[PDB]
Amino acid sequence: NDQSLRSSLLGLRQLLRELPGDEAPLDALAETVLALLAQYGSLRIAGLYRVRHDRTPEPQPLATLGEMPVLDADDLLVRTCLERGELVSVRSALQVCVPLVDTDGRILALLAVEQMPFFVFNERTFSLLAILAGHIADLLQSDIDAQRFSQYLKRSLLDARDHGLPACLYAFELTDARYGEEVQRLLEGSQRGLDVQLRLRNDEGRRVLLVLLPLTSAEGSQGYLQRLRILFAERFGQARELESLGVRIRQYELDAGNDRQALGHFLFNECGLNDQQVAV
Amino acid sequence: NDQSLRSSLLGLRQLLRELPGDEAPLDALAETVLALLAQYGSLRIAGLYRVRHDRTPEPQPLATLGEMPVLDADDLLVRTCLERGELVSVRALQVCVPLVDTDGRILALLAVEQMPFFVFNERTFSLLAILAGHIADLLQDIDAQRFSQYLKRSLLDARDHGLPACLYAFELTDARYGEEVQRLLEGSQRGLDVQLRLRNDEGRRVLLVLLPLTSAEGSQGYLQRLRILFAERFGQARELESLGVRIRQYELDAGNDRQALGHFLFNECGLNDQQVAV
Amino acid sequence: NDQSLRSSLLGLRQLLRELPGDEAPLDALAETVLALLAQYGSLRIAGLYRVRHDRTPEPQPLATLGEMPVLDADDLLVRTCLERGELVSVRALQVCVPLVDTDGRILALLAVEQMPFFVFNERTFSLLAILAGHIADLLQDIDAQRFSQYLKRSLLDARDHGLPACLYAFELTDARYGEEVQRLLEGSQRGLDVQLRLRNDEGRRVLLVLLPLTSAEGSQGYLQRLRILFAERFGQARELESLGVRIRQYELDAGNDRQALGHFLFNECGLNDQQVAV
Amino acid sequence: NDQSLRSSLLGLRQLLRELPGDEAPLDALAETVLALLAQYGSLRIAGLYRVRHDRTPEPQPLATLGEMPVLDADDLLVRTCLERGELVSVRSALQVCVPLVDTDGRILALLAVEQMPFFVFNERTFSLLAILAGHIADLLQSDIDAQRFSQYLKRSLLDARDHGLPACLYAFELTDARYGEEVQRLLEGSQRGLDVQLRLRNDEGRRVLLVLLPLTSAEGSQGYLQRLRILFAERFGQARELESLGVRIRQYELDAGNDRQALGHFLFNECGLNDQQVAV
Ligand SMILES: [Mg+2]
Ligand SMILES: [Mg+2]
Ligand SMILES: [Mg+2]
Ligand SMILES: [Mg+2]
Ligand SMILES: [Mg+2]
Ligand SMILES: [Mg+2]
Ligand SMILES: [Mg+2]
Ligand SMILES: [Mg+2]
Ligand SMILES: [Mg+2]
Ligand SMILES: [Mg+2]
Ligand SMILES: [Mg+2]
Ligand SMILES: [Mg+2]
Ligand SMILES: [Mg+2]
Ligand SMILES: [Mg+2]
Ligand SMILES: [Mg+2]
Ligand SMILES: [Mg+2]
Ligand SMILES: [Mg+2]
Ligand SMILES: [Mg+2]
Ligand SMILES: [Mg+2]
Ligand SMILES: [Mg+2]
Ligand SMILES: [Mg+2]
Ligand SMILES: [Mg+2]
Ligand SMILES: [Mg+2]
Ligand SMILES: [Mg+2]
Ligand SMILES: [Mg+2]
Ligand SMILES: [Mg+2]
Ligand SMILES: [Mg+2]
Ligand SMILES: [Mg+2]
Ligand SMILES: [Mg+2]
Ligand SMILES: [Mg+2]
Ligand SMILES: [Mg+2]
Ligand SMILES: [Mg+2]
Ligand SMILES: [Mg+2]
Ligand SMILES: [Mg+2]
Ligand SMILES: [Mg+2]
Ligand SMILES: [Mg+2]
Ligand SMILES: [Mg+2]
Ligand SMILES: [Mg+2]
Ligand SMILES: [Mg+2]
Ligand SMILES: [Mg+2]
Repeated sequence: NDQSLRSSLLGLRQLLRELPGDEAPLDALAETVLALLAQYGSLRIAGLYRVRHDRTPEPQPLATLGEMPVLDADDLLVRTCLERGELVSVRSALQVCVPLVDTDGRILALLAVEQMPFFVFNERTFSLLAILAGHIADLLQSDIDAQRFSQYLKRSLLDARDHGLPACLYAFELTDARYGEEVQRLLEGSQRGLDVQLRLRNDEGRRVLLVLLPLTSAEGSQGYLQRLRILFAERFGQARELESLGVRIRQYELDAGNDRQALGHFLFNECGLNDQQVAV
Repeated sequence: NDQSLRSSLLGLRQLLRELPGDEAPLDALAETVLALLAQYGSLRIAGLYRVRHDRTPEPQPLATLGEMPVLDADDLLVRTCLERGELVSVRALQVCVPLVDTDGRILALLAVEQMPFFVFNERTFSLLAILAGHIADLLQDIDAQRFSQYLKRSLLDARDHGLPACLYAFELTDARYGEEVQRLLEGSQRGLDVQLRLRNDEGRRVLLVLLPLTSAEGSQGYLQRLRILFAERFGQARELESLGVRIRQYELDAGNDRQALGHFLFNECGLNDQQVAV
Repeated sequence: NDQSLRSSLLGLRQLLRELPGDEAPLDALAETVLALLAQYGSLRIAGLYRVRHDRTPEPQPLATLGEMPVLDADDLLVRTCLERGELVSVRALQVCVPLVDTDGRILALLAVEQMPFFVFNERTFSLLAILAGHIADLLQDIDAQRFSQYLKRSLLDARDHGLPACLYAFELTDARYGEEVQRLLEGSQRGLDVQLRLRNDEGRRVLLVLLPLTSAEGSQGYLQRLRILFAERFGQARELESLGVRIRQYELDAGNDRQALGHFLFNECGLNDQQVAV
Repeated sequence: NDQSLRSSLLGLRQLLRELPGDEAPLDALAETVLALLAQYGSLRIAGLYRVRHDRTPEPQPLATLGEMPVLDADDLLVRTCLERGELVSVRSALQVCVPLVDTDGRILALLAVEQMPFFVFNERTFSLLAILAGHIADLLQSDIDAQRFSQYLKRSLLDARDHGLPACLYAFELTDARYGEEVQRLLEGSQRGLDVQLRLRNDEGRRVLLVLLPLTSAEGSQGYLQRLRILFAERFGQARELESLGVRIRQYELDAGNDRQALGHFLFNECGLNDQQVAV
């Protein structure tokens, strides 16, 4: 399936890591950020603007696309976007404004779109742009904590709503104290891409590894479980399966149909975790 | 300073490194590869097709976008494309973009049935072809051969598309530091950078470092990283020249005369054509 | 676990790296070289002499310890020493120790007029010769040749003196990680360790790493450093085998049969005798 | 001249840097430390012992040489050595005891010598052993501060007394504000081996670089100044000398004849520094 989004973010994540510490990342990566948003939105004319502490934009663009006019801070789209911290569209001398907002609610920057074609001017594309902008904002703010894990969860919740993209959450319960340490080792070993992991003990005292796969469909997670069973068979041979080593696999999909209510049930009732271990 | 292409390729390289080795890369990444091309061309209807060893396309698509009609392998645009190993446009389909590596093997075919008028131009065709060519390379003396293939790619990017690359040649003249300094230099490598260790005709260590999709100016980040790594090992006070490091730079751009690069590598750096192909 | 010899050589290597290139190394370090030998033999009266291209010693000493008498080049101990290229003792002088590199070129001569009875034995002669041989090397395909010279040294240390060395062969089987992992492995190199990048007969990256004056057991520090560097890049969770790294170990000791090392390099590692000499 | 001592310490310094952080350095390098002391003292029978917080030795040796007898904590040499923190000799069932003592006065370890030959049983060799033991103790305690610099100075003072080895102290005064920044850059560049450097401003407001060459004779420093003039001619050509760029070279030798009294005069009166900049 189409993993261009994860791929784009992994690539950008690598770029950020290669940055010389001299210069704010928003400034260094401005043109790249705008280009990525333009690629995802099929944008024709747009600008990328720093947003100040007072939630107003700096009108001198960090980067522009096409013949972008001077930014008008009185524009209704600009004002509604920055006041509410949400994507806004005419669906104003602009067509859509997308804020780059981190999970703490802080607006780092603003994408103002002057022109984008009718065939991408819709809630599906708007959602993609919003997801990409929020994930970029998260990356810009970055330099196994339960605290951090909870933030990644929050982002995936934001991703999942509306025309938004789902995420998958695995809970590997190590019910057999004999093969517990071993199996946990295999599991952490298998992190790849954007996987995020957290080690906990459930209410039975058993080791539980939570694995969040952001921006991952059911099809994408089925594949994840298969890479896993592959590795399992690499250390332990084909004879034995994960389930034979006392591993209980629980799965929850973050999608449009559910939200924080169902996420808590899964974690606190099905997984035997508590509100103090993971913050929903 | 727009690094989106480099960033897209870096993401792809990571997806590749971390897939199970049971599925051929083209097949596992098809939908992803088509999505990326579609973004670069604002494509609306298109298909991605495997090309066989004999420059014929398999009929059944690896991925499609929009209501893509059945591919007609006898299509004028298709045949001319696969015959030339090059992007062809109508200046039934609108554009064909082959995915061809630096050796000329066609891995796949992008068949475009519909894209908007406002992107139906050479600047856009250029981008599609560059992206296609770098994807093909990702999907495809061993070390010297690899380096020369990548060098060839950057020569294409530059002459065919006006996209820059930067080549550094580091000569290490002090045998007392050469080994260690060489390894430090190598540690400066960014994601898509490629490098080659050599001995020149004076017996000296030479490191060639190619920065694709990078201008002489935009390679200042690379150099800064390099000066940081050195300063960590030897202190911020010690100069690279005191360690016997000579630095030479060569920017790849459509501008150079066609003998310059050969002059730089063979005549200035004292290398030969069993070490690097130009 | 006594690393004093390695530490003495490391200090010498640094003195060398940081002298101005106007003075020949033997001459600038003479007093230092004699002091070190004198320590290893509890020498009381001795001289250090340059040996000419024709295996004759220059009469005037580079350095002396105690009331060293004029050197008689016709001295039985001197001639036999320089003729053999080996340490000779009286079992006018007591011991002659040549400084000879792995190619058999005699750089210098240690002439001992007096040392105590309690150190006049093979165990001591052994140490003097090992020290002398490693100093000579410091004072003296280019990379493959260098590596094979060092390999030869460690074979001498082991067979002539019962001093251990350890050889690791790392084969990188996953092309997706090979380049990066190779560089990480190379970063594990300690002061006097020597290493060589190769491609085996299956086309795979191979890193050979020699740890002189190091036992299989005492090479655990090296491995630990290696596992720390990997854990920094890939996390403490990721296994080297998951990155396609195969590790083989070969301990150099007087014990192996004389065909083992050749079997290990050529037959097990798939290398050839243009890549490594055994 | 004979730089075996500096060489030994540079080598040991490199060994310590190669150590995996897992294990106290005294424990990891014990055999090497004992071997180095044995090499410098021509020792025949000896042991290396940890010294505890209470200034008593742990009788189980970290390392031994020859047929070393059990350590007797009642031995007069052992007791006098540890009580005074100084080398002691019969010049007791032992012949000499050398404490490994850092500049803060802390005894890390003890070298007990059962047998060493008459031809090294003398104050010259005793001094060498003491210097080596103190320098090793300093290295064991290590993980441009004026505070650190002052410690290095103190060690060289300790080194210089009695049958001890001298050190040289350079003070490069940059009298010409035109070529000041440039020349200072060259000077810091030239640190090699055990050089220790400190940047200060003197009482005229001029940049002054202090350079301490530990365990360095006058002959050894003459060579240092020549490496320097060589580098100077590398950046600035042969035409101009250091002195033409406003560099005033002051020199003081730490030797047996002087001590802290003369060191202060040089620093505070000839160099125009003060007691607050460097602590003598
Ligand atoms: Mg993109
Ligand atoms: Mg107004
Ligand atoms: Mg409008
Ligand atoms: Mg619980
Ligand atoms: Mg659901
Ligand atoms: Mg770029
Ligand atoms: Mg990508
Ligand atoms: Mg396959
Ligand atoms: Mg096909
Ligand atoms: Mg499809
Ligand atoms: Mg190397
Ligand atoms: Mg590099
Ligand atoms: Mg790197
Ligand atoms: Mg570019
Ligand atoms: Mg770049
Ligand atoms: Mg950069
Ligand atoms: Mg760099
Ligand atoms: Mg720079
Ligand atoms: Mg060119
Ligand atoms: Mg070639
Ligand atoms: Mg050793
Ligand atoms: Mg030494
Ligand atoms: Mg010379
Ligand atoms: Mg001579
Ligand atoms: Mg002499
Ligand atoms: Mg490399
Ligand atoms: Mg290594
Ligand atoms: Mg290293
Ligand atoms: Mg050894
Ligand atoms: Mg060792
Ligand atoms: Mg070690
Ligand atoms: Mg290591
Ligand atoms: Mg280990
Ligand atoms: Mg052997
Ligand atoms: Mg060879
Ligand atoms: Mg020694
Ligand atoms: Mg008592
Ligand atoms: Mg006694
Ligand atoms: Mg002052
Ligand atoms: Mg004096």
